[PDB]
Amino acid sequence: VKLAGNSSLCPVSGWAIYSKDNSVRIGSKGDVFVIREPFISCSPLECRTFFLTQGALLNDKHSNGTIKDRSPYRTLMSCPIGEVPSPYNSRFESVAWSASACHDGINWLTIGISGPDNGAVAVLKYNGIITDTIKSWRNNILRTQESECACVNGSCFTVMTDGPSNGQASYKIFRIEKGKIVKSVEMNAPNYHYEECSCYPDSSEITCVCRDNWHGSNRPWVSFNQNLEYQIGYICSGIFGDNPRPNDKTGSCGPVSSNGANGVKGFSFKYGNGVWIGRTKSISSRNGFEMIWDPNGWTGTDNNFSIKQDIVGINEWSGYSGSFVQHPELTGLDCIRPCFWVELIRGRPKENTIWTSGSSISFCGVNSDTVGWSWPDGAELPFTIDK
Amino acid sequence: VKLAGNSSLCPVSGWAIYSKDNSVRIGSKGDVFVIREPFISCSPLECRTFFLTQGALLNDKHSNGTIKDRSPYRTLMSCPIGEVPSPYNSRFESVAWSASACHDGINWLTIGISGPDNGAVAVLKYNGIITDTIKSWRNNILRTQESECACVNGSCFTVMTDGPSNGQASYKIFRIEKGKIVKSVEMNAPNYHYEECSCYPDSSEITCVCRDNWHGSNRPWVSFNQNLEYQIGYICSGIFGDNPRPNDKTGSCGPVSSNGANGVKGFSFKYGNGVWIGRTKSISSRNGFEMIWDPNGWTGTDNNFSIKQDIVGINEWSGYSGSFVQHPELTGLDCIRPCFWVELIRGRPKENTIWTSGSSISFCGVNSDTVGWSWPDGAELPFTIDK
Amino acid sequence: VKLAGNSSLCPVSGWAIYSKDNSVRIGSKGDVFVIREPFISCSPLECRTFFLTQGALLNDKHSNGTIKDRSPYRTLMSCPIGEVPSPYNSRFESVAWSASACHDGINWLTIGISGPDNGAVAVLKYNGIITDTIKSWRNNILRTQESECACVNGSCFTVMTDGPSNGQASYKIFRIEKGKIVKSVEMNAPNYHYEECSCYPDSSEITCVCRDNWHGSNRPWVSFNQNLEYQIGYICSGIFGDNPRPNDKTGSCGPVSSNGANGVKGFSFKYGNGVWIGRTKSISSRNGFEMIWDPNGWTGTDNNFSIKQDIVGINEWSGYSGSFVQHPELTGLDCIRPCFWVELIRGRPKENTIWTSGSSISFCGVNSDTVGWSWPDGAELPFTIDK
Amino acid sequence: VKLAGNSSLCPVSGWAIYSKDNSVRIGSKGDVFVIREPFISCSPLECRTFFLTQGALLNDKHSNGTIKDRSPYRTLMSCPIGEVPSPYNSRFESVAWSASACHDGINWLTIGISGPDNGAVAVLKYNGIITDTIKSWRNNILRTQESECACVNGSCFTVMTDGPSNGQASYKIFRIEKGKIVKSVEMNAPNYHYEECSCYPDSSEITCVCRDNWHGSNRPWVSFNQNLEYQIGYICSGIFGDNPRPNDKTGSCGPVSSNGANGVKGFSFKYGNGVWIGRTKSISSRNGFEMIWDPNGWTGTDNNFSIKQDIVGINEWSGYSGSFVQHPELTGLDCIRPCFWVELIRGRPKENTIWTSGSSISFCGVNSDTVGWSWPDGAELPFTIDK
Ligand SMILES: *[C@@H]1O[C@H](CO)[C@@H](O[C@@H]2O[C@H](CO)[C@@H](O)[C@H](O)[C@H]2NC(C)=O)[C@H](O)[C@H]1NC(C)=O
Ligand SMILES: CCC(CC)O[C@@H]1C=C(C(=O)O)C[C@H](N)[C@H]1NC(C)=O
Ligand SMILES: CCC(CC)O[C@@H]1C=C(C(=O)O)C[C@H](N)[C@H]1NC(C)=O
Ligand SMILES: CCC(CC)O[C@@H]1C=C(C(=O)O)C[C@H](N)[C@H]1NC(C)=O
Ligand SMILES: CCC(CC)O[C@@H]1C=C(C(=O)O)C[C@H](N)[C@H]1NC(C)=O
Ligand SMILES: *[C@@H]1O[C@H](CO)[C@@H](O)[C@H](O)[C@H]1NC(C)=O
Ligand SMILES: *[C@@H]1O[C@H](CO)[C@@H](O)[C@H](O)[C@H]1NC(C)=O
Ligand SMILES: *[C@@H]1O[C@H](CO)[C@@H](O)[C@H](O)[C@H]1NC(C)=O
Ligand SMILES: *[C@@H]1O[C@H](CO)[C@@H](O)[C@H](O)[C@H]1NC(C)=O
Ligand SMILES: *[C@@H]1O[C@H](CO)[C@@H](O)[C@H](O)[C@H]1NC(C)=O
Ligand SMILES: *[C@@H]1O[C@H](CO)[C@@H](O)[C@H](O)[C@H]1NC(C)=O
Ligand SMILES: *[C@@H]1O[C@H](CO)[C@@H](O)[C@H](O)[C@H]1NC(C)=O
Ligand SMILES: *[C@@H]1O[C@H](CO)[C@@H](O)[C@H](O)[C@H]1NC(C)=O
Ligand SMILES: *[C@@H]1O[C@H](CO)[C@@H](O)[C@H](O)[C@H]1NC(C)=O
Ligand SMILES: *[C@@H]1O[C@H](CO)[C@@H](O)[C@H](O)[C@H]1NC(C)=O
Ligand SMILES: *[C@@H]1O[C@H](CO)[C@@H](O)[C@H](O)[C@H]1NC(C)=O
Ligand SMILES: [Ca+2]
Ligand SMILES: [Ca+2]
Ligand SMILES: [Ca+2]
Ligand SMILES: [Ca+2]
Ligand SMILES: [Ca+2]
Ligand SMILES: [Ca+2]
Ligand SMILES: [Ca+2]
Ligand SMILES: [Ca+2]
Repeated sequence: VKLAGNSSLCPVSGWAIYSKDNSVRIGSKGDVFVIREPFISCSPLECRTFFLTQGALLNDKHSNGTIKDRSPYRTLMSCPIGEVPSPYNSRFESVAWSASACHDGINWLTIGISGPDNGAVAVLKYNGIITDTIKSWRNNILRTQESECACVNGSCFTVMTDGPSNGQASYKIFRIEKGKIVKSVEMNAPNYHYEECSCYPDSSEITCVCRDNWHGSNRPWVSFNQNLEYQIGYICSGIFGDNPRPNDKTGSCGPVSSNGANGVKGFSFKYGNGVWIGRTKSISSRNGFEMIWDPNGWTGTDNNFSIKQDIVGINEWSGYSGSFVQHPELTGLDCIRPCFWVELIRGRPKENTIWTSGSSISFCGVNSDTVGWSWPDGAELPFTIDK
Repeated sequence: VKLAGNSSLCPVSGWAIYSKDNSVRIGSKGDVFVIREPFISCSPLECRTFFLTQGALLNDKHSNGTIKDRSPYRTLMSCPIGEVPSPYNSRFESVAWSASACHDGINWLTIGISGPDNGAVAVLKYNGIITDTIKSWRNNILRTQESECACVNGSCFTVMTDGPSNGQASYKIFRIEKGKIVKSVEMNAPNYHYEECSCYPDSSEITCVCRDNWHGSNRPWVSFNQNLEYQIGYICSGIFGDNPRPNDKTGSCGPVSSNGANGVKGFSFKYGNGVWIGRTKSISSRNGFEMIWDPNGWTGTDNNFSIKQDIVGINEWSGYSGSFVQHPELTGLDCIRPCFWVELIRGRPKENTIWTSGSSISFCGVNSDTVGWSWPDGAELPFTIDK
Repeated sequence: VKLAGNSSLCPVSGWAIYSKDNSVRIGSKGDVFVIREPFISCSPLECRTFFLTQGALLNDKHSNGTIKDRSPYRTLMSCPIGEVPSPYNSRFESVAWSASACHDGINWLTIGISGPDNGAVAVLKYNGIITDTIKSWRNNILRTQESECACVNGSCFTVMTDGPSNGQASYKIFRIEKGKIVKSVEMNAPNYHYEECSCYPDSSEITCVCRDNWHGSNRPWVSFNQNLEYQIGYICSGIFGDNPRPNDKTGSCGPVSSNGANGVKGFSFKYGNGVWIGRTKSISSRNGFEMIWDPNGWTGTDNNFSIKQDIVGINEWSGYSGSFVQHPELTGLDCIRPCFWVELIRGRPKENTIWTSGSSISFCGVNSDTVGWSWPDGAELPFTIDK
Repeated sequence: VKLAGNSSLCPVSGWAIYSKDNSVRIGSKGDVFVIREPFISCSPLECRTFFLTQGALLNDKHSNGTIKDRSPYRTLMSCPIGEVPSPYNSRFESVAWSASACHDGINWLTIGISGPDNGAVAVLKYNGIITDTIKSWRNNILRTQESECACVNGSCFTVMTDGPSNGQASYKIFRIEKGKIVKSVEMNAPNYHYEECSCYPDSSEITCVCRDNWHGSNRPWVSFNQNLEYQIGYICSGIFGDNPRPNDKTGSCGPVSSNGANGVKGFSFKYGNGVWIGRTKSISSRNGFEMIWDPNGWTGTDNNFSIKQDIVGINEWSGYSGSFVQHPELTGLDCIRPCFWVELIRGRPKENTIWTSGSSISFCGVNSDTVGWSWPDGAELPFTIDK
């Protein structure tokens, strides 16, 4: 049965550890893909980790040069949550160096972008069969979420970008039904920049929190209904969510320029005027992770907050993070439950290896007791192949 | 359908070998997790082996230092009984350095504790979805069975301990329904010590046989009904069950102080005034294993027994042991069948390696002919990684 | 339910990338079969890659000498599309050094040829059970498609060749029902040569495009109805499809003798007088791959064409290619969708290794936007075993 | 639904190759169990290979000394037919150094013998649950078929031996229902010797062809009905079936003394007065394999035969062989189809290695065209671990 997606997001006071794969530790000997850009998505029956492989295994010579983002060898694959991504346990999804995926309650939708930078093509699959494609409309790296799309009542929604990563680009919202693009809208967003959106359903509407790689240290957001009527803004909290970013201070409802260039994929959950912000602990590099509840941070610009929970230590590597939800159809609850994942990036450019790869952790929102700690990647670098 | 749990334990005259995984032997070459604290639990359709990984594989450098009990890398995972615990065949359950699991007849309950020693949190999952959490109440290594919880009529039961491992601690019993704690009781047990309980259902009541790490070389027990009304005692038999222990003498109905400090997880099955006792063969180390039937050993203090069956030879490594049961809903019998498993610990601290890991064997009680033998681990240490 | 096979081929404007397995890159470390002659075939539920193993893994000494085509160690196996062919994820099909397979909508049919060159036997299995055999009738390497057979209304069809690969041979067409040969016909085709046919259903009739290894650098074809009444010809286009071949010039409706000796397995899709041709980029070796639409190339001899889409760059290795289809029963479309795969051959005879193996890519035809690129094998040769 | 087992054995004129696993070649790199005593058995849905592992993988140090027959590390496991026996694709069955298994149409029965030579215990499991045990009655290596048991009308039948392998021993036939022994009879067979029976159903009765290890170079047989009323004899053919054996000459309907000591597990299929005999090609060692049709060989003593089909070349290693059948419930045929497997033994005692392991091939009987060839193991010895 189709996910209804019409209930509200469950309010939560804390985050309980849900999974840890130890991928890089295990890949030191085991046959584990070199990956990056992992994300989690759930069906009414199961949660899966999706990821972009480099078409190579850890500790093998073909992991050489895997700091490179886009190549014909990259593929979107998936495995059950918490298991290491191996050629022996992973399902093939598509050929992709940028991707998204989500389940509408009936079948998996996957979106995999491959091809040259000047003419990339997103291939849409529904239940593993090609159902549609869309080609680059600005000829400058067509790219998408690197996290799950959001589903409401049999329609799935995603955001794609085409154009400069360091200046004004073009941003489109899509509605997809059974793998067919049935509507798209280009956002009219002058002076905004959207990359790598983390999108979730909440009361039949979609909220996306994204990355301004151009000139924003706070995160831009876009919200829309099923007809793709939309609103845009930036998270106002002085608790800045991007990385890099400046010191916390008075915020802005527009892009905060200071340290605004570059960024990292991230997420936040809106609750009225309040916001749960996940972010790195460092203002300069992808180190640490923490969750912060700011009760008026969606719309208010002060840097006060009410709850902070430690997730990864400042002296440990982190990386991308993203939202995922668990629908009532899966959980039996009366609301849509918020969860998130964190990518723990190891290797280049911060460490002296020939490769770059990630492992992952994830957490789900609860209203019972939780504890801050650090659950880092834990691998000992360099590896044999690096010697 | 819910497991009734209302029939009695099958009377058994001996133990038939059920499984052996040869994990450490296989892990010399194959990709096998470093694990400890394995245990078995059954649904109405299958038996699974659960275990706490160290987030590392045997014969890899990340196995270095795995004598260490608690870290953020440890995860509870499971695989089909008798198969090696591998990243290619194991299902992820929970992030955990202490755990329990059982099946109510409908879905799996797992309990996984992680976090800092001074503020750990147990995460409960029902069918893999987080359903409850509970925080440490003594701030000193919140910890649980390391074997299966027990289920009666749709409720599951477990025991957790928090506080000193070398003096009076705090012991709680829980009733859990669909992964939610619906009642807990703190045991009023001054001068008793309970760790790592092996609990089983019998005529709608739960009996747990546990480990006194403080000052008892005989095993403490707690029995309770579905309302958590409980009774406590120590096994009276002069056939002492813990390790270390003194040589068999006249026993006691309270804790036997002689060699009472420290211990090993173990189990026993009560039959009226009699008891089936599983224990190491050595009185000083985790070597050997044997099953002993003492017809008056639950309540009586002499050291006379009438059946002894060899399981692991005295010159071979053993370790933890625990009960599991097979319910009528699985077996088609008219009673609950008692079974047990033994963990065979290899590596530190007794052997010259950088790592510690275990393999397992298991047996089921029958009333047909059986035989004693020795079914040891059989790996040849040290391994390549140790040289 | 049986595949009807009565609708027409979907007209297509381009080819969207569907799968890429990265087998050779991954097999540098992981346990991946040495294979050649892969192909894809679909059921109403799933698509699988079939392949002929060499009974050996990459980077192991038993890969030595695997340039050799026929041995008793070769087996037909299959795995899900896009996954690497590993002993841990592959289903065994048959013992075979030449093969075909297809699904009639109810069960898989496989055809596996093994035995001596002077008396080989094809073993037919339906749902994994042996249902028929046919022995060599010319005693000179009985051999078959190395791609999927074609099914219409509960009957499946294939072509086999027996006799010289450098001169006139004998060619038979078979109708197979539930794994039993129910009719066969020997083609009367003087001066034709048919090897390794790629056959697809289209409006209840079968069209095969094959390899002339004797004296044609264009491809021979045969089409037939369910009663095995047949027509024969060569693709007339001056855009020659075989490898090796001459530079494009005026074509022939018979075999083009210029550079006509030898060849490579290939395919083409007929649309009226037009043809989609897949071919290598190099005229002299198995390098590069491209798809070309020639609006009058089935029957016209000019070398003019409308569309070209790049698949593999001319400086990268390619190899065999073949057609596969996805029926309406799988896709929900009102027509039969054409797709194709390409084998990317690495090792001998072109590279300094002891072994020969391939990886694969595949594409499906669509009417939405697509893009040419190069999706090559990507392995770095030689491997450890070659030193 | 229960297998009826009431139709006759299909008459067959030749043997078509069914499977080949290449286990030893693949295990040179991949994670493949050291095994011996493989056998095949089918359910109404699938065919599986069963085997006795040595609790160790190929090319690892724990494969040392695996010439040894009985140890506590040996386990019965199974995998789909034609797949390599790996810890990643194998199902655990039982702890066993002698075994049998068969499917009654409803569930798998496995029988696994372990324990000391003077008191071994067979453990019976039905659907993986222990259902019965039987202990040694002569205290001298209780042992069984090492091939599939035979099922008729919901009852399964096997033969076990206890006592000397070089003189008169004790042989029992068992009827088993839902894993419970419901009847047994001790065979009154002075001067007969029965080891390692290959038994098959045929028209509601069971026929077993076994190994005389005491003083016969032809094979003993026993036939019985569902009530365990039985008859005994030896295959009369002068085409001697055992290994070692003398050169063919006039046979005996009793044990042929010449070269009678020792032997190898094998099989034969009775058709009236005639017999299909599978045997090694060498009269002195386990080399080569061939199928021979002797139209009066069940009952007549001449060495005349009418068909011979080569299976393994005389210069190649062979080993155990055994029957298995495919019932009408699986095949859709109106008779019971005879098939057989051959174990190809590599390593000790004939080759310079520290280990012994086998691969397997299998064939099914057909009435269509077939061919002889050699399908040998193909591994290159010694392995890395041997050097
Ligand atoms: C296991 O861990 C120990 C550290 O706890 C490693 O020993 C160290 O090796 C480094 C060289 O990288 C030396 O500089 C240190 O002095 C060593 N420490 C100690 C306490 O000896 C050891 O190499 C590890 N073994 C592995 C990874 O195989
Ligand atoms: C091309 C712009 C884009 C978003 C800013 O770059 C991303 C930077 C990422 C990063 O900052 O780590 C890595 C991503 N793999 C990459 N995406 C693509 C499609 O290459
Ligand atoms: C902390 C007390 C506890 C019980 C005595 O210690 C156990 C001793 C065990 C042991 O005796 O081998 C190892 C266990 N993994 C450990 N449990 C935890 C949670 O670390
Ligand atoms: C025997 C003739 C045949 C077709 C021309 O050769 C093929 C050449 C092939 C090739 O050109 O690469 C390799 C094939 N495996 C081989 N087929 C067999 C059965 O050996
Ligand atoms: C103990 C007698 C028996 C049959 C003659 O020996 C067999 C000889 C076999 C052989 O000849 O290769 C190997 C078997 N694994 C062994 N069976 C057992 C249970 O050890
Ligand atoms: C959500 O949708 C379902 C299906 O229509 C409906 O029954 C339910 O009332 C809705 N819940 C809301 C609106 O919160
Ligand atoms: C990685 O690539 C660099 C540059 O091509 C090369 O010099 C180096 O040898 C490579 N390292 C490995 C381990 O392949
Ligand atoms: C959801 O979709 C269904 C089916 O298309 C449609 O009929 C209905 O209007 C929608 N329901 C809600 C709650 O919007
Ligand atoms: C156990 O409970 C079941 C379900 O109520 C019942 O059918 C059965 O008779 C009970 N057995 C007892 C009370 O011993
Ligand atoms: C078992 O559970 C059912 C449902 O809650 C209840 O009605 C019944 O009384 C229970 N039996 C007991 C408590 O023994
Ligand atoms: C294909 O066959 C089906 C089933 O007979 C039929 O319903 C359909 O009309 C056919 N399609 C054609 C002839 O195009
Ligand atoms: C491959 O085979 C050749 C010829 O027999 C042999 O000389 C060579 O050593 C082999 N190479 C390997 C790595 O086995
Ligand atoms: C398809 O097959 C069925 C069963 O033989 C037959 O009745 C029907 O006429 C066939 N349709 C055709 C030939 O298109
Ligand atoms: C075999 O037994 C079945 C009943 O179990 C009967 O219907 C059939 O006629 C018998 N004959 C065969 C198929 O051998
Ligand atoms: C196997 O054991 C033999 C005899 O003890 C010994 O000579 C040899 O070194 C061992 N080999 C390995 C690799 O364990
Ligand atoms: C199988 O056994 C019993 C009678 O002995 C009964 O279920 C059935 O009639 C039998 N079927 C036969 C004789 O094939
Ligand atoms: Ca930014
Ligand atoms: Ca605030
Ligand atoms: Ca103690
Ligand atoms: Ca006593
Ligand atoms: Ca040619
Ligand atoms: Ca043209
Ligand atoms: Ca003999
Ligand atoms: Ca004769």
